[PDB]
Amino acid sequence: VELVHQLLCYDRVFIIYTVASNEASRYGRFLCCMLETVTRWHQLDYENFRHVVHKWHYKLTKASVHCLEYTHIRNILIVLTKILPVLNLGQALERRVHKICQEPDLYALAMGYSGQLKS
Repeated sequence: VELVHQLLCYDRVFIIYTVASNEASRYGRFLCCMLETVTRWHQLDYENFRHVVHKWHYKLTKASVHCLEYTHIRNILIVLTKILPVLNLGQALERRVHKICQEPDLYALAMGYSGQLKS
């Protein structure tokens, strides 16, 4: 569908309340990660890079708001973000790992966060 369209809808998709509603949610998150990787691989270039950085910042803020609430969807989104996708991102990952260690399923989410931080 994105290839047929080839605009602003791929950036308009990048989603807190959209991801707020498990396994099919993980499939949709993997589809969103594949679409984001396809959009990233393929002053307009500087504005597109700034929009990609703003999308990453908004995704990090949405992940922080979902971790503040909601756990398994955040873990599936973390797995998809480790699949597809840095100093502020590293600080957000450290804060998420500290919140995961402050919390079972939280242990599996912390193991996935440690495996993502190892990359």
